[PDB]
Amino acid sequence: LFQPPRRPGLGTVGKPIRLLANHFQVQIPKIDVYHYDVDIKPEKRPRRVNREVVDTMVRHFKMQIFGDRQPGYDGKRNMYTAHPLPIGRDRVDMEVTLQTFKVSVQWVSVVSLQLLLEALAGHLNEVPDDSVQALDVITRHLPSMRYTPVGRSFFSPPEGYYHPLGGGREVWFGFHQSVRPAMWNMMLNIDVSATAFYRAQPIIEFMCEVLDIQNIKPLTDSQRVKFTKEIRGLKVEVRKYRVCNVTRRPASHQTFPLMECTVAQYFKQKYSLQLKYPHLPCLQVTYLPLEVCNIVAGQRCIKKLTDNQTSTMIKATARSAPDRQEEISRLVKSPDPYLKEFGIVVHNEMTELTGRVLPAPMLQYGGRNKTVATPNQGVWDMRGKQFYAGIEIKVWAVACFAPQKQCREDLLKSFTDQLRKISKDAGMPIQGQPCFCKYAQGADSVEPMFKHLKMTYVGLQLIVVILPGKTPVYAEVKRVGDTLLGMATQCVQVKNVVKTSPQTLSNLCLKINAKLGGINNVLVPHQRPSVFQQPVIFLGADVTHPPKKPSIAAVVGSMDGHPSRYCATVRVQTYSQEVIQDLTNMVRELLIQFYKSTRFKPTRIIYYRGGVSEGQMKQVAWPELIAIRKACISLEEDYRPGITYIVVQKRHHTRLFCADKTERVGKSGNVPAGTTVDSTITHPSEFDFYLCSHAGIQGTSRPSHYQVLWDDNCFTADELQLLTYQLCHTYVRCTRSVSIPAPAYYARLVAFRARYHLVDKDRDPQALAKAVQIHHDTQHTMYFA
RNA sequence: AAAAAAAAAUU
Repeated sequence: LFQPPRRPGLGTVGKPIRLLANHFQVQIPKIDVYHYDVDIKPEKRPRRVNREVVDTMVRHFKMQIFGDRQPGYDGKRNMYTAHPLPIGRDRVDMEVTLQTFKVSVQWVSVVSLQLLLEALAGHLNEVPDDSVQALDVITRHLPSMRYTPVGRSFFSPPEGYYHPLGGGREVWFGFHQSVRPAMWNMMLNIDVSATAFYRAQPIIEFMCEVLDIQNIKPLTDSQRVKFTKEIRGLKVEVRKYRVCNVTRRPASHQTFPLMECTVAQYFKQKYSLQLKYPHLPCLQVTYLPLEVCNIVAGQRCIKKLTDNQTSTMIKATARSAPDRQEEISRLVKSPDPYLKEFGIVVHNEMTELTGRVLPAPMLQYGGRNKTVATPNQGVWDMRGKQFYAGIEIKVWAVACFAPQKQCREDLLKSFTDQLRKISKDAGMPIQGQPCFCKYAQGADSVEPMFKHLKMTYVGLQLIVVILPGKTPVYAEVKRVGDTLLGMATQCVQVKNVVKTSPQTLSNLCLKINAKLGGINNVLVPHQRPSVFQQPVIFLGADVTHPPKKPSIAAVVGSMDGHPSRYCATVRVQTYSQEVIQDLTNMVRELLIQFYKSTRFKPTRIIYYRGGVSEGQMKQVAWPELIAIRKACISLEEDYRPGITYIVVQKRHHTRLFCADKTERVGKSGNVPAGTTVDSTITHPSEFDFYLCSHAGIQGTSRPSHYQVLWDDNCFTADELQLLTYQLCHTYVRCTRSVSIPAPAYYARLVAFRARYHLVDKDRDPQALAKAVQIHHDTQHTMYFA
């Protein structure tokens, strides 16, 4: 365990901007809360059941134990009261019926809310976790009884609204709620929310949606296989059951040992029911005919959404910032005996605060002249500018996997002609026509074609691949190119070939130049923070998880002092589940490539860590710090550069709004790029800040939250905020400030790519590891661009 | 995959 650094001070750089945040002040008195352990048997019942078990225990045992107490309870083992229960330190056993439960209640501790207030007043080092937890349980007791909790959110069925997603799924709306420490006062973070549920409906209706069926003959081959995969694991009601599988033969014929009896007869002997769909199968739970079953209401959709379900939901849930602002405000302003029990009061107005809009860097371009760009509202363009270091492309090939019918030769020639012209304008001149331009079909053609190209065209620098929409070909192109043969590839969808655009072509060149080792632009050097006065390396790290399938760890590192070029490392691995297991070897590799490229080891390591929750970040940071130092020692004994460890988070629900309407930007009306907050809603003592580095395009922007868990380098607040913002302008794929620093974003791209490498075109842990190994001809290139 | 942003316990 360790102490993260204190906030070194408040930032003062940038234009002041009046803001509102969806943090609502919580008034807490200087009182105890009394904490009791709750032991319910039978053991693991669903959390919602424990809540009603305890809720009914409280009411039935009123005169004997609870009296006028309104206890907070988390649905697990934690109960909180404003005054001690009449039971001393003794474990008291009770019994309650709904099934009969046995519940034990026992004093475990006094929790001090005054101690929490002392920490918020700066009088204390650490914010006490027991107090924050008590407050969370108390303030979320009522909505937990009234709504359907999902994580820290609460949802309600779509009463009187029709919001379909397809595949038997629907949108439920609700809100996120969390308690957060701030200076002086606790805050309640409230944000509107929405998520996907299975609609409560007849199984037969569900079956028709999933299985392509317009209207009402037994099922078929691959109908039933997909109908299963969508219904397996769901609760149905007729009492409730769980679906193991569906049956292969119809209810008319599906037997079970009773005699030997089949399903249809069984339900007219008892239920006196003539099946209207005896030709339909049964759900295995063990057999229930479809027409007797309904999906049970309130089941979260856990499976991944299709791409269009995802779209539908965003369009149903993405509102402009001022619209989101008004919805939050109205939600909060629209009785709570658990709050009253502890004299807790929640203010119904958003917190007002002042942030700063940081100045954006200037970017240096090159080629024909030392041209420059600086963003306006988070965006700039490459018009009339050439790359700082542009690659000359002399040998390149085109492979079109779209049908010639769909992408005629004159369409293809026009595409390559235009791409040549744009590339020359950008200072990455594609010299002459492709050495190879052919049509092909199917992923199976990729490997022999690329082998042939590598064999035949010495100096081949690039293969441009035209794809026919979503296809297995993409994953195979990257497998062969990145891992098998080490050949740079740039894919492009046929729709962007047959219907071209200069912006699209220009953006392609951004990626191609980076892939081939060019430098698109650099931060203007003398305007970087002072950290660049000595060799410094920037690392970005992330871990992606599957929804069996492996987790993937990615760490990227700058390879020059600009910083523009980055090298990647990636691993397959199986709170300690979040730690990057091979971090020492990965960081070692990146340090060595930096050393090789610049001829210096860095005196400082700046490490941006994505993919970790607030609750686990300290537990993750400590072993990762040890691992980074071990990597340093492996390059040279006693080599101890200063490390700054910064967690980047954007899955939180803090939202910032312009207090002054005239300062809203664009149709979405968001805060401007550069908007930074390091007071009022941030941590009372630790070193954290919000920075909305990007321009909001649609809906409400999510400002990234940065938490400094370690800092040998003693950054000032301004230096680190400015550094972080400038790194958001070095991302090669667009001339825009992006929402997280380039190295953190690359780490995600590297992890996503590894997923494609793991696809099996039609496994052992060492096999998984070799699958994501990049070929050496590309291992130190920006293949992930 | 031009790109960013944007939603998440009888049969």
